[PDB]
Amino acid sequence: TDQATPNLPSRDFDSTAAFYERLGFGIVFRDAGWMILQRGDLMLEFFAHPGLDPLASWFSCCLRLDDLAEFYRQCKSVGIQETSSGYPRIHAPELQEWGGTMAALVDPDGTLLRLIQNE
Amino acid sequence: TDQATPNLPSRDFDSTAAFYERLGFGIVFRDAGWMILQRGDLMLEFFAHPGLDPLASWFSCCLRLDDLAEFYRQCKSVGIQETSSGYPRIHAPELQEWGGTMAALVDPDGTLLRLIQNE
Repeated sequence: TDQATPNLPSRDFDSTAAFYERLGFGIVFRDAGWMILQRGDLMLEFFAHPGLDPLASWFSCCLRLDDLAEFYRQCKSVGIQETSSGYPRIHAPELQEWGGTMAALVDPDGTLLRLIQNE
Repeated sequence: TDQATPNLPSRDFDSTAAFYERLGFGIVFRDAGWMILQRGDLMLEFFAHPGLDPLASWFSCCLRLDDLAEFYRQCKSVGIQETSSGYPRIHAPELQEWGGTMAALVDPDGTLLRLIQNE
């Protein structure tokens, strides 16, 4: 079926790939400049962006899930730090100003993945 | 169901919205700092990025469609230029180096939308 997937930057496909495999994602494809991961219907696509600054990055995306808790349980179990400085880190699910519950995830490359709880 | 959606920038929600509406997309949600457009199962999300350079931007995403042809018929019929310079523009479907047929669409902020045929 029709569907739009994001394109996120990676300073090293190996690390990226390694980091997402621990969450349930795997490799659907991997070229020298393009890699695709996937966990269930969640599919993310990366591209090489060597000249990127993880601290000045504005890249992000949403992961609207049916069970944010479970998925957050995993991020913790895989050892992602629950700090408020540096990357990668996670912030527990908090009721957002817009009425939705959303947890934050910052991948190895400073990309922000807004974890939202599907309604 | 669990999905992944892109986070694209928007120098002006009005101009953006206008642009996408012509492609069958319609607003699902609109706030002051966040907009969500939808079309069937496709769903993009936008954010305010006034200090963005449409020429130096690296933002993009994939629209894996069941009928790339028709979707491209819309982009054409609504007047999008098929040039190779300037934005917004489009590039006819070309068999990609990875064995897939993909057409390229660039919106008013220089964001690349890879129109790929679903296998």
